[PDB]
Amino acid sequence: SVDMVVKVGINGFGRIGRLAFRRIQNVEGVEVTRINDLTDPNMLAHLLKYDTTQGRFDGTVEVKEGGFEVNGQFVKVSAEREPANIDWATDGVEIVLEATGFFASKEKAEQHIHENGAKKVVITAPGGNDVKTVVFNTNHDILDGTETVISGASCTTNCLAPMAKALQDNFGVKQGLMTTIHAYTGDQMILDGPHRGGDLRRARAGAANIVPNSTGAAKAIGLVIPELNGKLDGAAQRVPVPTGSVTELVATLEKDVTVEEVNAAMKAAANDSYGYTEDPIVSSDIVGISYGSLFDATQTKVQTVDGNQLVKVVSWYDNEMSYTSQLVRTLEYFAKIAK
Amino acid sequence: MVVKVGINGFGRIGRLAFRRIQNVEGVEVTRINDLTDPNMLAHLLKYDTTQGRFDGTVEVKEGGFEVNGQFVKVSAEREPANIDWATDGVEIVLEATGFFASKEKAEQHIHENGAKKVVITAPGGNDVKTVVFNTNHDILDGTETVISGASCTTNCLAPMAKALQDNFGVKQGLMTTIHAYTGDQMILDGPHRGGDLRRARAGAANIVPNSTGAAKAIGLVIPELNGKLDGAAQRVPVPTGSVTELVATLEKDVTVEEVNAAMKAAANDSYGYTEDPIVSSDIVGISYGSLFDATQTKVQTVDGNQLVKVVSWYDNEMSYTSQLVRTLEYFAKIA
Amino acid sequence: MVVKVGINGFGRIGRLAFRRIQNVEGVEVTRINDLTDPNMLAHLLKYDTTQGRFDGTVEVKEGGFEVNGQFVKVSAEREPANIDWATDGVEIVLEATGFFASKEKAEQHIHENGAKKVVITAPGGNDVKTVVFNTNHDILDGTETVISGASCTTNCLAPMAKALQDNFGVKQGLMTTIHAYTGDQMILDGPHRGGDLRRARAGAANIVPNSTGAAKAIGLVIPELNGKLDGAAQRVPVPTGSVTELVATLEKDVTVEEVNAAMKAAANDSYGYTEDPIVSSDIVGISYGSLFDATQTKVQTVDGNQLVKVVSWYDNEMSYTSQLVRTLEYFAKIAK
Amino acid sequence: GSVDMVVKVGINGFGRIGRLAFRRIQNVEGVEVTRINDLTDPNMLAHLLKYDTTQGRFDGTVEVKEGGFEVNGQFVKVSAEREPANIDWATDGVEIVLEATGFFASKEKAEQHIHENGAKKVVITAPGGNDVKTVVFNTNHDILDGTETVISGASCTTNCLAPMAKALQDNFGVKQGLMTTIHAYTGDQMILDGPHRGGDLRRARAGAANIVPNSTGAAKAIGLVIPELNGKLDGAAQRVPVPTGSVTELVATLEKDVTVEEVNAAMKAAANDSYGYTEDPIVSSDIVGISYGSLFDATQTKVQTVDGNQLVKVVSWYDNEMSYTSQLVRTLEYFAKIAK
Ligand SMILES: NC(=O)c1ccc[n+]([C@@H]2O[C@H](COP(=O)([O-])OP(=O)(O)OC[C@H]3O[C@@H](n4cnc5c(N)ncnc54)[C@H](O)[C@@H]3O)[C@@H](O)[C@H]2O)c1
Ligand SMILES: NC(=O)c1ccc[n+]([C@@H]2O[C@H](COP(=O)([O-])OP(=O)(O)OC[C@H]3O[C@@H](n4cnc5c(N)ncnc54)[C@H](O)[C@@H]3O)[C@@H](O)[C@H]2O)c1
Repeated sequence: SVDMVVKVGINGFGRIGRLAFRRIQNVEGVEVTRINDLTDPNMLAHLLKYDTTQGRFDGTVEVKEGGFEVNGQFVKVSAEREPANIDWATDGVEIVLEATGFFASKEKAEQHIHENGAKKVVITAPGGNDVKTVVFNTNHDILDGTETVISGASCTTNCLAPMAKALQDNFGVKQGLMTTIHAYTGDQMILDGPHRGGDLRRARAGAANIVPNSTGAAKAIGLVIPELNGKLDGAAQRVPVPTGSVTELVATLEKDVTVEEVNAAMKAAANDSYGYTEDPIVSSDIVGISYGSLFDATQTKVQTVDGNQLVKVVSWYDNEMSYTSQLVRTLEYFAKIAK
Repeated sequence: MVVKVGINGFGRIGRLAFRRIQNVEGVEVTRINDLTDPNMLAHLLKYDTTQGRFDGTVEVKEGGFEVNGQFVKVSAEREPANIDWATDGVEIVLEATGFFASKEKAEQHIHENGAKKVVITAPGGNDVKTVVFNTNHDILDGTETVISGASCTTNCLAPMAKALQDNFGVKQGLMTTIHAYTGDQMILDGPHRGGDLRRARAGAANIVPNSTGAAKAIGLVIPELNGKLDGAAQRVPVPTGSVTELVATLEKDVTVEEVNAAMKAAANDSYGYTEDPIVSSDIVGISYGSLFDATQTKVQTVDGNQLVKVVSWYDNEMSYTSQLVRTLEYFAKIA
Repeated sequence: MVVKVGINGFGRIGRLAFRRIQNVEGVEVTRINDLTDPNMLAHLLKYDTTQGRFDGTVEVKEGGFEVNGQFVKVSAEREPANIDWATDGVEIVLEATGFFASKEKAEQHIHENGAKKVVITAPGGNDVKTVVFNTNHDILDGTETVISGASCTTNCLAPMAKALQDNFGVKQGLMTTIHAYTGDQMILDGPHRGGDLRRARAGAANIVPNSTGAAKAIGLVIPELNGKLDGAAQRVPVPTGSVTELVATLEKDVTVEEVNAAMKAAANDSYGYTEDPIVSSDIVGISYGSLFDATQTKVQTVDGNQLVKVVSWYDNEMSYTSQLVRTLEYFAKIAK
Repeated sequence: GSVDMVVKVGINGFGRIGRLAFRRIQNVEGVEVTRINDLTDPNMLAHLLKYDTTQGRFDGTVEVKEGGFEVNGQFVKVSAEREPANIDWATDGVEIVLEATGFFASKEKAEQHIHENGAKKVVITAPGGNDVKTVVFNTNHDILDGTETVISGASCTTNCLAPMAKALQDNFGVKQGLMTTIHAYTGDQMILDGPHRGGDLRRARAGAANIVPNSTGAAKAIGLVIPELNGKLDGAAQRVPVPTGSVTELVATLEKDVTVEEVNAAMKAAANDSYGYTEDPIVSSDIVGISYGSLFDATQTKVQTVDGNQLVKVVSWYDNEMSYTSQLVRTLEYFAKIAK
């Protein structure tokens, strides 16, 4: 009314859930009133306070009965394995951040939406072709607030999208192939063992190998940039850094370009979500950043052979914090326009 | 003559035991039981991040694997009562799932169609003898049904502690194992199912303190040392390969040279001796249960009192596996 | 008045000391010497794999760089005797190269066109006063020409050992530090210039035993413990962050609770206390020289005899540097 | 030209490549190393030969003796001369020198090994200039006629890329392409952030703690090995935290339409002792220590068709240490035998 604060719940207080909670501390229009995971409050409070890659929490965390206090404010913790059994409404939760990795579909996410549950769900991952998929500052205008389940896309999509959109808007994209050189994640095995999803490569020791893997980010780009539907494909190489990633795109364009023209087009597209740098940085320099995507002008190529051009553009992203920053921008916007 | 082994559980220990058994003449694996898709299991047997490519060929066939041109049965039974080990001539089972680590549970393999004996790859409880081969396998009389092969750290610590005890007498001591990360640590910070706030942390990106039971339970293997040793671990970012340091008080005054000589005199197939200044990668894949490193010995004398430091390397994977395979063969043969 | 400082060796310790000096009113850096160019040094100050992006502005200039609006000269002279520190008014040099850590080598900075005093960022031998801030900085009178800030491990071990000695009396002890790899280890197996067959090995892929003098030389810092402590190191694959374990015999019987309480009572800006079950990444960037961890304490009693184990964390980079800069600030203020 | 018909090899520089070449030669019929020259203390070198973090313990025994090593019961002289002109290679029967120091990677510098009491032929373990033929064994070793004095064995990445690019060219024709190698860290990167002597602001960074972009010369120089591809390929690298083992991705346009199945079949048909083929979904640790110069991975192939136009992606693994060493040792033996 005079000071609206929408109540949010987090399902899955993992890497994305905990970092989203950290960022929400500085968002006036939303607050987290309930966390659901599979463990006790002491474990969750400890993992919020201490973070290997993202540093100590900015404030105080104190375990209480049934939850924990953050800077004095109590947050309820439950441990319900089934979303239909989470009584989100008890804590006034209107929007659930679905961050477990197990309910990333329209049908699975709407298990949160019932009389004693929530009203809307933001999936912290691709959610299928039938949910609106949003990269903040690339296509968040597709939201009208009436949606029940939306997707924040993947980390790679949030990196690739502003870069591919800038190529499309300035030069026109014919086709392209992407490789993301990506930090290992919690879905890879720490040492060689049976991967629950049957992936023979994620079965391998993730901090000791270059591990090829599939990704849908390029194949599904049309959900975010319709004019690029079907034009991009890609894959990943997972490598031994615990967070921090980079996306390379090799494309053919509808117009001839120079390296200088490509770089200038990216700089002109820079905003809170898409950064620009000319410094020769490495992955540790992007851990914790707030851009969804950080274009690196030092890696651009335009190769001309017999009058034909291949164009290579490269952008950094902290698959943790870059994605989380985008997710929280989208949540904040969605909450404000919600209906 | 050949000892025919069945392996229940095809994780790290089961797979490496299978690999090691291929190089030990007169021991063979004739059945594997594990709940995982055999296509995943075959791939994990073929390719190993730390232990290298499989020495030979592995193909999935209906009913099991073809390994080096020979069929090996692979089943997926949840209940040991339903594994007809005896069909494949299995006399002894390596119980390496973690789910049957007691006398009563492991004896489920001993049935009308089952095995005769079981070795658990974990502490086994009060009615289960704990054996470190070449330190106390003489305790076996062959009438046992279920025994334990102890833990990887116990197999490293035991011959070193036994040599100190036999030569000089141990009063007390504290152990620290600087230990590779393992599968029970999280790859990245996240809720640990066992409730351990330190195993919850990214295991390949941190020095992680943790508890260990090897020193406090050493009396099961060396009864003279009951209650005399305590210990802890620091888990660090190598994917296999570990080192145990022991600081002890002794009943006799000693010199560094006398300590090193006692260790060399105790060397055997299970307890190696080196004077080369090696590092952890140099012990990946070794078949000693413990490799004493004379370059790290200290004897500190202050005001007539001595603290003694002895250090042994172990591949927490292959050193322990090699010890289990020695114990499997010996236990099966005593009948 | 503000004392002008020079840094020889703009390495891990040199750059982090520079970063901390930005927040110290009593000293300022007016000259850096290394073996490279300003572009390289400015880039390495800006971007730091383990300690994060620089807090402020950095711009390359001719002959140096501008940090937070202030130019600092950068030179490339490999021999200390040839560094004209006096041209930039430098009075005290931080000797942080790793190559000049003795009184005779460090005093080459002190001459008519050089500096007046040197702080070696490392053990510097038995003939230089060796200071762990908040354990023995009172030994300084300001007239010294060369002093040592000791090692990272000494700064971790000293307040912990001193608390045991003050409360209970130490008979003897052995220390192991489980320590991050450093720039002196090889990235991949190859000839180590110092001849160390273990530092020759790939440092981010091995547990690497190594000698350390931190315990054996504790008597330079805590004279009553001279000769009572010895130790060694295991270098392991983290790029910074370390932990020191000490196993000791004491002059009186203790409990775990009494040991932990004595450490808590000794806590100050240099010696922290925690009861949280932390891991090494949690101490990267801290400003304590030593962070005692009560969760790791043991007191083992067997047949009436006790072995006591106490454990303290340290960021071998930022913990040491925070101590070094406290010592430099104090030394500069009392300097004669 | 030894009476006993054994190819006698000298190694200048006992770094990673020199030590692994020595190791490989122990199992090569009719080839032996009879002299090693390196400035380092032989006790350090012997220890590094015995114990190897990524390539395992030496197969046999190594002992220091006066003037050299005894390796598996055989003496090998080890000297420490700074100048090739002062290495009397001929005294140890050495016909061919593996020049692996990085300090003599040109025709006139490497020819300092060829003198009155020196060697007859030199193989440089690096790009070597352009009065120096560049040889990837089993791709273009047919360019040697035996009259050459100094040749180059190219680089590790070139030995990976060459058979893969050659198979595309021979079967389909290459218009242009871009390569990225996701590559193990190497000894020229810093273990922790610090000044890089070569001036590379990215190699200055902690190599086992970062994804590190870097330039590479293999694609731009491919014309030295495959002349018809001169000017057609460019590339770059991402160095990542594994201590050995690398992978090369190539995205190319071709002169005719292809399918994934046709591309993979063409690679399988091109397989030989230097270029392997796999359909197993392996990871980098699985290729450590292999003897192929390049191992094509059919699981990673893409052929993307959009509005009738195709981009083709092909990927090959290599142990940037042992794959390259294996190729160098093949080239050493072959060059020595045609030189006679
Ligand atoms: N880590 C990244 O880089 C990244 C980036 C973008 C998107 N994502 C996506 O975010 C989601 C989570 O990824 P993450 O890396 O944070 O994983 P994570 O493993 O760190 O977190 C998952 C959390 O969910 C909990 N959980 C599992 N099942 C649950 C259940 N039935 N009910 C309640 N809690 C449950 C787990 O205990 C854990 O804390 C995935 O969909 C992932 O694809 C990850
Ligand atoms: N954990 C640590 O890294 C740590 C902690 C405490 C003390 N120290 C000690 O600090 C000192 C530096 O260690 P570091 O880790 O920062 O090493 P470093 O390699 O990061 O830095 C050394 C710097 O000195 C430069 N240099 C080398 N020789 C030089 C010369 N003749 N003249 C001018 N510059 C030269 C180098 O280019 C480099 O920038 C050593 O004495 C070390 O023992 C290190």
